[PDB]
Order: sequence, then structure tokens, then C-alpha cells
Amino acid sequence: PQITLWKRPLVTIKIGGQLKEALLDTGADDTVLEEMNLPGRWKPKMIGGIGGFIKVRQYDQILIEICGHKAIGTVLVGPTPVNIIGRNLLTQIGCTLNF
Amino acid sequence: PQITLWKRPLVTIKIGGQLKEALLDTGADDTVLEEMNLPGRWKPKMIGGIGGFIKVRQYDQILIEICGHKAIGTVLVGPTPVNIIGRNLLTQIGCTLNF
Ligand SMILES: CC(C)CN(C[C@@H](O)[C@H](Cc1ccccc1)NC(=O)O[C@H]1CO[C@H]2OCC[C@H]21)S(=O)(=O)c1ccc(N)cc1
Repeated sequence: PQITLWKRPLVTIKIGGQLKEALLDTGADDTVLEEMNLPGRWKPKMIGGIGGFIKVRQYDQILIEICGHKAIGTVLVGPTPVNIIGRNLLTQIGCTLNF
Repeated sequence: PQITLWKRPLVTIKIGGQLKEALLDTGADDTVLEEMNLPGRWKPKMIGGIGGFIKVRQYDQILIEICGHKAIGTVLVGPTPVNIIGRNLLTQIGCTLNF
């Protein structure tokens, strides 16, 4: 589809058998999701933006479905205020900026 | 143009007569630029990011050119890790997400 930017680009995603709302964020290098209890191994990581850094858990090869489009890659989990779909997965669903 | 997301969507902007690199950031409601001198009045404001809140100077009705496209709107200036172009300006240049 085509998503205008009048409002926040929030879409429904599916991860770990759960449905969530997430932001399609071209400004985010990597996907970061609100705290959740994913199974599997993970590695600690810190990501920075406006306001400083937060500590997150980096899971690899996580399957995410974004508006019916399937994607698999790195998913960070931590105390982010919003679920954020980053470029690492936006590329896998064929997402582009157009103006 | 059509911008893919394998790399950061960085573009050259023109503001206050100066050229700069900025990130097209669909996850940002507002436009936040690194420290710089801008003409015109400004009020103190606060914005929150993934890591907390920062102090910024709010400039209203600022002309800014993004890849040749002209926009006039609010520009926040403060200690952001990177110049980000938010939806308040992305809408003015007719920017959309497409997948
Ligand atoms: C600052 C950017 C270069 C990077 N950020 C993505 C960005 O889209 C955030 C993503 C974001 C969105 C909402 C809340 C927190 C973070 N938006 C943001 O900070 O916007 C602020 C300015 O306009 C306002 O609108 C939202 C917050 C304000 S980030 O959240 O810090 C981030 C950094 C690294 C990763 N892997 C994932 C996300």
C-alpha cells in the first residue's frame, strides 16, 4: 500500500504469535520492540537517539509479519516507548520513500 | 525520487543559507537539527526520544529546502545525535511510504 505521513505510520505486525502496533521508521537502523519475553538466545546492546541510550536485547533471525509481508532479521527488545520497525526489516518488505 | 532503505535515507538540506545532511525520519513527528545559528525568535521547548527528553529551541515558519523541495514549518534545534527531518516537513514535500 501507500502510507501518508499526516499521522504516525503505525501498522499491525505479528511477532512470536502476538499482534502489535509498530511504527514504520526510516530513521531507525534496526527494529526495536517494547519489552516482551521472546525465547531464544540474545546479546546485550545499547542504542542511542534523542535523550540518550537504552539497553536492549538483540535477538537474531526473528520472524515478523508486517501487513501480510513476511520478514526475518534482527529484533531488539527493550524499554522503548514505541514499537519501531527499522530499515533492517523495512527493506525486506519492499518499503521505499517516495516524493 | 524513490528511496530504498538499504542505507540511511540521508539527503542534503538548505536552511538559513547553509547546506547540511539530514535523515528522512518517518518515525519523528517533528524536525530536530543539531546546534546551529538560525535567524528569528525562538521559544524553549522539550522533545522526548527513545532515551528521554532534551531541551531544544523552537523556530517557527522556517524555510528549508529538501532535495530541491521547499517546505516552511517548525524546526527544533538542540543536542540531537543527527539532523532528522520529521513528518511535519515530510508531508510538505509530499513524502509517502510505499510497500
Ligand atoms: C533519532 C533517530 C536518528 C533514531 N531514532 C528513530 C526515530 O524515528 C525516533 C523513533 C521514536 C518515536 C517515538 C518515540 C521514541 C522514538 N523518533 C524521534 O526521536 O522523534 C522525535 C522528534 O519528533 C518526535 O516525534 C517522536 C519522538 C520525537 S531512535 O528511536 O532513537 C532508534 C535508534 C536506533 C534504533 N536501532 C532504533 C531506533
